[PDB]
Amino acid sequence: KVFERCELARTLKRLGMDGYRGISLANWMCLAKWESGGNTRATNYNAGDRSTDYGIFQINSRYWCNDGKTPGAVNACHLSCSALLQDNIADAVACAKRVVRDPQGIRAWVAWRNRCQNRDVRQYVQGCGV
Repeated sequence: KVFERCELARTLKRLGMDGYRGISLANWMCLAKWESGGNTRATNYNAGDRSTDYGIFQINSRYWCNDGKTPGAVNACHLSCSALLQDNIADAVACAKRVVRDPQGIRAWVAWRNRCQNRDVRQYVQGCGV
């Protein structure tokens, strides 16, 4: 599924992402936008370390989900990476919350650092009623 902007904002808000561990909804929106364009079936293979990024937040298989083919990987979210490719983003959100409970918080994703940190992210939620 490829989310429309405000549709995603409300979806994430209902799933409890607004202010989760101090992270605003606009920050999550900026993350999804830059990670996959709001595409839940997006995947990115990393030939360098044999891992794959899955779903709307492009969560990596080395540490977060199990895909069975990533060498010496772990599964901190306790999900099959397949769960991160569903149209329903509930499991992906559950895993994104798990990611940010670690020390780095939202900084876990480098794309957030590159395109969202210290930027005007208000534009992502304006007019969405969130």
